[PDB]
Amino acid sequence: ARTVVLITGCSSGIGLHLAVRLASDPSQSFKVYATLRDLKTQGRLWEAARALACPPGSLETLQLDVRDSKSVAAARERVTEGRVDVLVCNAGLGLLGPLEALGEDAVASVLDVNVVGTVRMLQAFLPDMKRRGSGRVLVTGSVGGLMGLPFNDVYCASKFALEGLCESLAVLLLPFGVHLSLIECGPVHTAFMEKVLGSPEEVLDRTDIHTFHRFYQYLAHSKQVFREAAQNPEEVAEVFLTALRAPKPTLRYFTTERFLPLLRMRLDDPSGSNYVTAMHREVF
Amino acid sequence: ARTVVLITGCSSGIGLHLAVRLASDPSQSFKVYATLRDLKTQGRLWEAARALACPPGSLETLQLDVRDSKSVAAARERVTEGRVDVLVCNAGLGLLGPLEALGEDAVASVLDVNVVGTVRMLQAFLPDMKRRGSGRVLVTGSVGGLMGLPFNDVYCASKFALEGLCESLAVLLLPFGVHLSLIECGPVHTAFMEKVLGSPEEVLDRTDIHTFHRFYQYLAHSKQVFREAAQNPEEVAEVFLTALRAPKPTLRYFTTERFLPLLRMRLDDPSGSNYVTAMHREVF
Ligand SMILES: C[C@]12CCC(=O)C[C@@H]1CC[C@@H]1[C@@H]2CC[C@]2(C)[C@@H](O)CC[C@@H]12
Ligand SMILES: C[C@]12CCC(=O)C[C@@H]1CC[C@@H]1[C@@H]2CC[C@]2(C)[C@@H](O)CC[C@@H]12
Repeated sequence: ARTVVLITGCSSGIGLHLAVRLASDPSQSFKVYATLRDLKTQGRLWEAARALACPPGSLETLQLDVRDSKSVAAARERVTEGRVDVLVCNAGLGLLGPLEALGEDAVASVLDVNVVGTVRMLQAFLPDMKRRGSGRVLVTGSVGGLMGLPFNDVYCASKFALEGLCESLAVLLLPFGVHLSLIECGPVHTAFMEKVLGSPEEVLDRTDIHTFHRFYQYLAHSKQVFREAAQNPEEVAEVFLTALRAPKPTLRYFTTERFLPLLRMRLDDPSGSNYVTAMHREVF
Repeated sequence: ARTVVLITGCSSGIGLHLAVRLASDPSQSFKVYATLRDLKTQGRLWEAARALACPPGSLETLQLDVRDSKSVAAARERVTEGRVDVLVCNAGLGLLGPLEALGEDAVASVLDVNVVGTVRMLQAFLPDMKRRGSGRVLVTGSVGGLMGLPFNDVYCASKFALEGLCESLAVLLLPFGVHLSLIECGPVHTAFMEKVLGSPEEVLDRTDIHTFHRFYQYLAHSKQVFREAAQNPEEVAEVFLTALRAPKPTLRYFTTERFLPLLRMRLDDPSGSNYVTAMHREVF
């Protein structure tokens, strides 16, 4: 019938655009379940959905807290068609700042949402896809999950986690008929993201003036990279679709090639000394 | 004076051997703080310490729960010399079994201990090392942190996390004078490990007979790899020492080269299709 897709973290960014991009497809081959943690944020999903003229019933909204298995279970039961053909694990949190400046709860929230939240989604949805011998799971990756970035230690950790988690499953799912693929995104044009970067005094009292100085320096550098490398979510969202459609999807898809040169030098030197070096100069 | 080293997870394996290997050094240049989560497990650390004839006062035991920052802070204050020259982040948990068969708390414990526990150690100890402009941090890695392994999804995730976390910091610590290095271990001869693998009925009721069958199949395969590739902890522990002594340590040290061929094919194909394939055949 119609491909049933459930996407997490749809209140903005990639999740939002992908949801409406799927539900608004001229072919109307997709039934989308856009879940968000807080429903008071569905506004933009809906205004965006009116903008693309998604036919009614092509887009349903669900409250889903990936930090809660009960919510994960309850939303899974809201899928009237009693089946999900494409599960998109997109919900994710960021974290920028000196390691010593990051609150313990903040660190725990990012791993809990980004990694364990994805585990819960996989636990609740993988079984049936395995039983039915079919299904596709897509997980939003990040260049940060492929290489470490200064002041993104915990973010990268959780993104790296996702790589390990999916690669591990991938080895097991190969003969099962269910496909898992990571979508490695570089910066994705977001006006708020470039706004999130800029923490003076609060970070200053939680770290030394030399680390602090390097933070600013790194903020300045991300700023540039964004303003000259950021991709439109319409563009990134189109990669999910490419993967979702590939008859034999690969474990991972890259939304850009800009960061591929850096990634190569990463395994052109397993000792990590070359990358840490290129990347340090690269940012400072 | 004497190099002060604090090691976590010393109740067994690498932590234990490294602790006594450092404290028993003929040169006696090291003062060791072997922390363990439960003191009722210090027996083997001590019997091992008598075996190597560690001079009295070369080895102090501390209760440290890396799942608790208060415990992390309290043990940090137990370091009488008011300084740590070498911090070894070794505490870690394993997890084997179908993703759907893993308890939520179990998944959360492994990330909490392996990743966030390491964050807390880094948060509490990095500052001073940064201030003093010197210090070495070593983190026990794993081949599982460099490539995904079936039925080790959550273990690999946390190990992958550690890679991201350390690589991120590494970029920032380069000019600071504090060195961070990961010690990537392959299997390390442990009679209990080969015993931990073997969960019939309990795992059977939490997953399908086909996944279950593949689990057994994978258990069988690890069994072999261990019985013919496992390294003595004395051997692995000697790598920590190599790193601890290198004037310019690299971000990572490999205890063996057995798994290096597999790791290369991992970035000789960023799409992951080659590795997932080699590794699947490799295990099944
Ligand atoms: C690592 C990069 C790219 C290269 C670099 O030297 C620093 C810079 C810092 C911000 C990163 C950016 C690439 C895309 C990331 C990882 C986004 O996903 C969120 C933060 C962005
Ligand atoms: C991945 C390997 C090695 C290669 C393989 O095909 C499967 C096998 C499964 C058990 C792993 C082992 C290497 C070392 C590990 C990752 C230990 O650290 C703990 C479990 C071990």
